[PDB]
Amino acid sequence: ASQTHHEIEAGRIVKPGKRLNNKEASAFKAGKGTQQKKQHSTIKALEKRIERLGNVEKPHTTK
RNA sequence: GCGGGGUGGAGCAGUCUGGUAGCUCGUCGGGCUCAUAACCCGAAGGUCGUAGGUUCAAAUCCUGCCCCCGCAAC
RNA sequence: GAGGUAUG
RNA sequence: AUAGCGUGAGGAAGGCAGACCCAGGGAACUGAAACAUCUAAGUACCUGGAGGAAGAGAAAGAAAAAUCGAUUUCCUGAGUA
RNA sequence: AAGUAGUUAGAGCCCGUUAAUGGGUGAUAGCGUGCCUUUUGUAGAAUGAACCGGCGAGUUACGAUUUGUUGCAAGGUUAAGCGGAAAAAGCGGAGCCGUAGCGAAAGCGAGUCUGAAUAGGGCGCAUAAGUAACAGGUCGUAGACCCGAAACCAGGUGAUCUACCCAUGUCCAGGAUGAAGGUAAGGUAAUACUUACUGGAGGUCCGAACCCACGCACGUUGAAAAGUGCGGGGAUGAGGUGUGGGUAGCGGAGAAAUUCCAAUCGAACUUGGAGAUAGCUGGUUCUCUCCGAAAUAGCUUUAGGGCUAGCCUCGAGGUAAAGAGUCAUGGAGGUAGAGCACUGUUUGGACUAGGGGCCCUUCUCGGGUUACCGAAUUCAGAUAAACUCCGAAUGCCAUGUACUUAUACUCGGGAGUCAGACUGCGAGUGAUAAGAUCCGUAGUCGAAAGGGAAACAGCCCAGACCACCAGUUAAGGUCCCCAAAUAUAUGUUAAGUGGAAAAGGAUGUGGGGUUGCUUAGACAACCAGGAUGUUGGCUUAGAAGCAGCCACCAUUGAAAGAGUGCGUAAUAGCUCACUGGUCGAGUGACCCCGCGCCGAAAAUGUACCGGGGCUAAACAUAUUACCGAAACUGUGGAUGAACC
RNA sequence: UUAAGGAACUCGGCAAAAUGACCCCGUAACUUCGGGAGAAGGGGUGCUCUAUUAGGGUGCAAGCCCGAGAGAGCCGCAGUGAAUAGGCCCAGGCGACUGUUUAGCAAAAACACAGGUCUCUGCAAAACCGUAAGGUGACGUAUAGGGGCUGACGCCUGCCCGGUGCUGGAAGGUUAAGAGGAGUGCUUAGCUUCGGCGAAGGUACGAAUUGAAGCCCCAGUAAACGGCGGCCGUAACUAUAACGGUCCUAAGGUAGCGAAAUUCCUUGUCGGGUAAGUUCCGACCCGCACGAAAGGCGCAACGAUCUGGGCACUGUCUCAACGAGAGACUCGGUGAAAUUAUAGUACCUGUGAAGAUGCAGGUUACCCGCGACAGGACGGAAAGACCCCGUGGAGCUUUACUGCAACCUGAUAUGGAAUGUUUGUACCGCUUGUACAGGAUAGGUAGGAGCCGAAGAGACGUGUGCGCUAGCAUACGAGGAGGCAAUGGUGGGAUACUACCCUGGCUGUAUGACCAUUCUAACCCGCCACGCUUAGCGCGUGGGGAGACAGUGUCAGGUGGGCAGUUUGACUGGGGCGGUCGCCUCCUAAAGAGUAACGGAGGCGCCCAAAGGUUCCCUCAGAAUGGAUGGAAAUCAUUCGCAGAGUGUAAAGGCACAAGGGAGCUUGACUGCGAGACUGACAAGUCGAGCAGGGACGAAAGUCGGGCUUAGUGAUCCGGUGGUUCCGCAUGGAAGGGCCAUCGCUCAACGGAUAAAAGCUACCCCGGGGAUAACAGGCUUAUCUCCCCCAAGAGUCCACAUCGACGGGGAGGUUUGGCACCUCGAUGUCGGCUCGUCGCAUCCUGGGGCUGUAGUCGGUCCCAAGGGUUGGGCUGUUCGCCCAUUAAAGCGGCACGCGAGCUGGGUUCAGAACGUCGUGAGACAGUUCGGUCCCUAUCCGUCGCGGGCGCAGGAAAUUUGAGAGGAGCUGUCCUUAGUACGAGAGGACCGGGAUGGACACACCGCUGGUGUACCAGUUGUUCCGCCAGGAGCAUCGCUGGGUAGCUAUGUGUGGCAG
Ligand SMILES: [K+]
Ligand SMILES: [K+]
Ligand SMILES: [K+]
Ligand SMILES: [K+]
Ligand SMILES: [K+]
Ligand SMILES: [K+]
Ligand SMILES: [K+]
Ligand SMILES: [Mg+2]
Ligand SMILES: [Mg+2]
Ligand SMILES: [Mg+2]
Ligand SMILES: [Mg+2]
Ligand SMILES: [Mg+2]
Ligand SMILES: [Mg+2]
Ligand SMILES: [Mg+2]
Ligand SMILES: [Mg+2]
Ligand SMILES: [Mg+2]
Ligand SMILES: [Mg+2]
Ligand SMILES: [Mg+2]
Ligand SMILES: [Mg+2]
Ligand SMILES: [Mg+2]
Ligand SMILES: [Mg+2]
Ligand SMILES: [Mg+2]
Ligand SMILES: [Mg+2]
Ligand SMILES: [Mg+2]
Ligand SMILES: [Mg+2]
Ligand SMILES: [Mg+2]
Ligand SMILES: [Mg+2]
Ligand SMILES: [Mg+2]
Ligand SMILES: [Mg+2]
Ligand SMILES: [Mg+2]
Ligand SMILES: [Mg+2]
Ligand SMILES: [Mg+2]
Ligand SMILES: [Mg+2]
Ligand SMILES: [Mg+2]
Ligand SMILES: [Mg+2]
Ligand SMILES: [Mg+2]
Ligand SMILES: [Mg+2]
Ligand SMILES: [Mg+2]
Ligand SMILES: [Mg+2]
Ligand SMILES: [Mg+2]
Ligand SMILES: [Mg+2]
Ligand SMILES: [Mg+2]
Ligand SMILES: [Mg+2]
Ligand SMILES: [Mg+2]
Ligand SMILES: [Mg+2]
Ligand SMILES: [Mg+2]
Ligand SMILES: [Mg+2]
Ligand SMILES: [Mg+2]
Ligand SMILES: [Mg+2]
Ligand SMILES: [Mg+2]
Ligand SMILES: [Mg+2]
Ligand SMILES: [Mg+2]
Ligand SMILES: [Mg+2]
Ligand SMILES: [Mg+2]
Ligand SMILES: [Mg+2]
Ligand SMILES: [Mg+2]
Ligand SMILES: [Mg+2]
Ligand SMILES: [Mg+2]
Ligand SMILES: [Mg+2]
Ligand SMILES: [Mg+2]
Ligand SMILES: [Mg+2]
Ligand SMILES: [Mg+2]
Ligand SMILES: [Mg+2]
Ligand SMILES: [Mg+2]
Ligand SMILES: [Mg+2]
Ligand SMILES: [Mg+2]
Ligand SMILES: [Mg+2]
Ligand SMILES: [Mg+2]
Ligand SMILES: [Mg+2]
Ligand SMILES: [Mg+2]
Ligand SMILES: [Mg+2]
Ligand SMILES: [Mg+2]
Ligand SMILES: [Mg+2]
Ligand SMILES: [Mg+2]
Ligand SMILES: [Mg+2]
Ligand SMILES: [Mg+2]
Ligand SMILES: [Mg+2]
Ligand SMILES: [Mg+2]
Ligand SMILES: [Mg+2]
Ligand SMILES: [Mg+2]
Ligand SMILES: [Mg+2]
Repeated sequence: ASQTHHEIEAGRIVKPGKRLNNKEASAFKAGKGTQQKKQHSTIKALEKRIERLGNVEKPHTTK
């Protein structure tokens, strides 16, 4: 869920607000790209933590 | 576009592990009652969204489509 | 005789 | 009685040559084209002891059908095992 | 009068030399965007340098390998050490290399290992030159080419700044407010309680000194490495300050900000390990001569690094001369194209299993069936990177004795390269865009000067050893800038097209090809008629030549359509078609070719031929001269390889 | 200092102005009853006389100081006359407060605070520093001390203990070192024949059993970490749901508050305030995503806090003017710096590493300077801090990896004496022995035919014990000899009795473990008395206390970000996400081979004991009919049929004289190898006739070293297994190794870094790069804007007045984008201010054509760039909405013009906080508060001023005018004429004239401003010796005026007519 949350954030990082101007928005494209990168890094860190949880197996319900 | 799901009327399982249709509420009928409810007695109602596949056989395994709830996009 | 100890 | 205290006879204390050696303690940078075993390295550095040298040293040894005869240093063995 | 500052031509002026086709200056004319670095590419609006001078970067030891030289040669050589002048011999043969290899080894031995093998094959021998020393090249270990990190570790120095604290001192003008408490009067049964007075509390108020630092301005190569001025907060308290002291970096102090620990703090300063390491950038100093790349493959914790190969150079080899080019001949191959013989996509037609409906019915069983669809089947015709019955050119493999020509291969030493750029051709991605990107192919640049494209890496022509006040030529050009034709002949163009841009529009202009009418009279104008039954016949407020629907004939006449449009309630009127008179020669319709026009507009200043300016100095066709390069030649010099 | 206005400025009332002192009157909501409060709002202040004053202080008195009201007057614009000395009010958020904080960008809503709460701690406290001693704590003692959280006060603080931590438990499971030492190998004295067997001892390795804490487990615990849900339906209907059902939960958010320091949509809606309000106040509640000690809600006082409004005040502004002084300027003296390749350093257009002082072509331009401005020199400074890269670094975090301290725990040594429980082991005794069938309570082996017994048998009676609840044994009373077996049957087995056993159970002994209690002599005492000794250290002596515990050492397990060292991929039309990474097949791939891309399509990580080998045999798909279930299509007959089938599996190639299908026999799915080729960097992969060995099939020829072919896989290193005429560190062995065969890799990031590895950085750093991004430029032009072709149609009709579908073509280079070509040894960003300039695709004015143009007004289109093209509210804002005007309120280019010209609100520097995501460090084109914009102008250029020379003599004046700049705008009213036109409503063209706005120029006579060497008034104090008159300083002291000069807001004129 947090991973979806950071995906939403990352997609928003690079779409400028209505309040902005073209020329003004164009100046922070790169820093917003790096914010986006940081979000993606958070995502990959979450995936690593999920791996570190393990492949816990559902218990066996004998038929 | 990404997730959940689609199984009698409602909500939920059952799927992963192919042969098994289930729990609660409800519905219909007959009793009790002056009558309704509650209670007691029985019964019905699902081909598991859909079209095709695999299999001896599919709710169940594979594929495409169509719908609903969320989240995004817009 | 007094005092007390489900619905219409 | 010992502790302690006092007296006397000796002795030490400290320094250096930013060198050489003996011990105690002991890194990391680096290299491995990361890195942790490993390396760098028992190096640098601290400290203690010294002496003109120190250390080692007179086989509980090295070796092999043949024996050699205390230690040390050099050449080789060898960049071999 | 601009001009990488000179150069080449060159007057005039002035001097007189290492005397030699001399010196200094230079009006003027032509040409001309520094050096270095890194780059596909730099005048570069990329980097570096103020200038001048000095210093400042491949070295030494030891080892490996190879080349050359010398000595001995199946042998060669000594190391330490004795000796001795910090010598030279002599001694020293221990050891090292080579002479025999093969095998994991035992072991066998010109053979050996594998293997059952006597087979074959691997490695060797056959097929015999090494060794010691010197020098050159390179490699390795060492800082190893020079400079350069941020950081790490170890030993110490620092709390005279600053944080916190310890003890001891000291400072806070003046004013204001008026807590608790207390006393007295009133009040009460007694308390409450009220009023006054007293009192002097407070992280209290106001406000200087003191401390701080909120705002603004100025300063900002400052008066000052944090201040100045004007205002501002606290100012008896969690106060300010002095003196002396403590806490020390794997740490301490923190009313806590990553704050402070001597102008240094996400871990001080100094010294040492230490020339850390740096696949990174920068730099790396004299000359000429010969040859001369690459920006690719593959692998890579790899992508701006490296390694091997491909490409360069040097040397030596070997010959059944193997290279390159063309000719001939023989072959693989399935592209372009073409085709439909399969597979897909598809158009039209024939025809239909089947589905939907109207239904007749009816246990909706089966029919009437519907063009409402319709699997398929079949006929003709289209289409294809991942379709092919077919199938080239080229390119490739080879053969040859053909005919030219100059390499190719092998071994060894030494590298550098692994960012590539445009252009043309073929394909992708892309948008059939990009100076985009990615392959293939060839070329140029890179690493290439020169002539032409105005200027211009990458286009066109073409390859600079040197000199020459010689010649012929290429591309491109010949009126002037600007060298050479105001060239020759025939035509086109009228826009400055040339010297920009589309669909599309257009009686532009020229040339062809057709076709109709026509001196028994065309076209064009002018004039006259243009009728009638019926107003065709319905509708409507209208339709009555000319809203719509259908019907679309007849009469006379030279002609007239049951009328081509404007218009009306429809009339009406304007008019058309058609007819005749007048006139007197070409006239109207199409298709193609060429050259032009409109479409067509942008931002400092004409500004889309380099400019002037050209109507030929443009375009097409053909031709003849000339200019024009560092090309080629001529003349003379220097030089490399091969052969003489 | 300023006319008039007065916040229109602006991010914002920044700054400035205004207030200001003493006395008096008077003073609100609210309030924690202290305050608010100097609230606010207003008045008076001078001098003289009454006045040695009423009255006070002092004093023996004389005298000397303080000076209360009042009247009566005097003068000024003004009487704290100067200087010094609060601006106030309303509303709101936050934090209660005073205080502290990032020395040198942040003063705050952050820290602290008192207060609350949890928690721990019995004193040699806990916690901390340190190796330890020793100390703080504390010279204290649970009303004390440490840590965590919250943050005055008021009302309150809800549910959840499933997880995670913390506490406690104590039965079991798992769990070490150590203890134990069953056994196994090797060795060999002998035994054996070779092979081999093998005692003792030594040696290598070692199983059982034992073995703590922790963990698993159970309770509890939330002011501990933390968490606080969905779906369907339901009211007489319109909506919604008080109500019901059901899943999941550990439990599903209580109060209170709420577009919030939190609300995206969102400038939400409504209301208020304003002409106009993205801000503000109050309410609403779809709370994207409040919420109860990460505290909730509220709140007086406080605040250099943030926010909104108002009164006053003002040069903030409309829109600037004057004055003073300091620089600047000239003279004299003295005398740097950053920088610098050399320089004789123009403009346009273009080209060019795509933005030229220096190139080209044109145009301008005499030489040398001075003062001023800053467009450019991609100017200077600072080897970009953004971005990317580097197998670079530091700091931080954690359930990344590996470790370390520290603690907990156990064994063992220091370190011994008893007693006792509970198990264990061995021995003596005594009881124990039931499947079934069978007389019935059969343990086994053997003997066994007789055996026991009056010195006490069977049987009877009683109790006790067992137990299969049948009965067995055991003792006790009487009694006194009799019983049972053999035999038979039952059965695996026989009964009597005898012995040796086994299985348990009990007593007794003897050994040997664990645990507990006690003792005391080791050790310890941060207890006392004494002594050394003037000593709160130490040591000794005597008591007292703990005591085999503690502590220390060695070993071992656990916990362990408290501390440490490190890791945390590459390609990539920037990086990142997504995807991919190795092998096979096609297309691309351009007819040999090869050939790239984040180019288009698919597959693989197997299977088959027949799906192989051979020998023999035959041949498919599909259609046409004929036919019973049976049909579109099962199976059958005939015909057609080069393959339209199948080929284990993707595709390509190939195959019907099989490589496709059956059957038989079999295992060549063999061992050794292999001339030679393919491919190829290497590693490797591929094909291979044939030789030998020994076989299978077939009569034989001959074929067969897997499958029609092409994928089906992974190095070494290290281990394991089997085998071997190999080695075996003195010899014999052995261990250990080699050699051959084989095994163990989603080492799939597949030529594999290590056995073993994730993250934050907004506190950051270094080396590099325009090889690589963000701004700007350049190329392109899908898009964007603009223009047009066609013309169905709309428009009573009528395509083309005005629009114009389906489709089509272009221009431009303002948008979104693509490319990555200059610049990373610095090319500064949005918005605004100053200044503008250019284009035209013209907004207004001007001219005109068409009109579905009556007139007025208008629509559309052509020519035109001369001039003009507003001021405010909200927001940082461009944009946009609104108010009000205008003739009109143009679109765009210039590094979306302009930061060596200014601002610096926003943003993305460090602080802090909200909500949210994260265990966390931390982060968010989510928000909020707060926050350092350096430079002395060399050259060109620009604006002005001079010097030099020339202009064929040297001078003085006046001048033509090439050429060049400037200006160029426009409304309203009257009239024409209420004429034309119109049914009316309405209402012109053209023309004539008057008066204005904005703008420019000039000037100061007027209105005003300024006027620091003019005049006056006046305060305090010093001086001129005193009075008087004057002077100095106090912003020129303040104040009232004001000359010249300068000047606008004032006046004159202008753009007329052409
Ligand atoms: K000695
Ligand atoms: K051989
Ligand atoms: K210092
Ligand atoms: K709300
Ligand atoms: K400038
Ligand atoms: K840059
Ligand atoms: K500028
Ligand atoms: Mg089923
Ligand atoms: Mg009732
Ligand atoms: Mg390393
Ligand atoms: Mg320049
Ligand atoms: Mg420089
Ligand atoms: Mg120099
Ligand atoms: Mg010190
Ligand atoms: Mg105070
Ligand atoms: Mg105060
Ligand atoms: Mg001050
Ligand atoms: Mg104060
Ligand atoms: Mg002081
Ligand atoms: Mg001090
Ligand atoms: Mg911080
Ligand atoms: Mg070192
Ligand atoms: Mg260095
Ligand atoms: Mg050459
Ligand atoms: Mg083709
Ligand atoms: Mg093809
Ligand atoms: Mg390119
Ligand atoms: Mg090419
Ligand atoms: Mg190069
Ligand atoms: Mg050239
Ligand atoms: Mg040229
Ligand atoms: Mg060049
Ligand atoms: Mg040449
Ligand atoms: Mg010639
Ligand atoms: Mg000429
Ligand atoms: Mg030549
Ligand atoms: Mg004023
Ligand atoms: Mg005034
Ligand atoms: Mg305003
Ligand atoms: Mg404004
Ligand atoms: Mg202010
Ligand atoms: Mg505060
Ligand atoms: Mg500060
Ligand atoms: Mg500050
Ligand atoms: Mg507290
Ligand atoms: Mg202690
Ligand atoms: Mg707090
Ligand atoms: Mg526990
Ligand atoms: Mg604001
Ligand atoms: Mg709570
Ligand atoms: Mg304060
Ligand atoms: Mg000056
Ligand atoms: Mg740099
Ligand atoms: Mg760490
Ligand atoms: Mg390291
Ligand atoms: Mg990368
Ligand atoms: Mg090919
Ligand atoms: Mg041995
Ligand atoms: Mg790889
Ligand atoms: Mg922050
Ligand atoms: Mg850097
Ligand atoms: Mg670039
Ligand atoms: Mg760009
Ligand atoms: Mg640029
Ligand atoms: Mg520079
Ligand atoms: Mg610069
Ligand atoms: Mg126009
Ligand atoms: Mg605002
Ligand atoms: Mg505004
Ligand atoms: Mg700009
Ligand atoms: Mg700006
Ligand atoms: Mg500049
Ligand atoms: Mg700001
Ligand atoms: Mg932010
Ligand atoms: Mg801000
Ligand atoms: Mg200046
Ligand atoms: Mg100057
Ligand atoms: Mg005047
Ligand atoms: Mg005076
Ligand atoms: Mg006087
Ligand atoms: Mg004075």
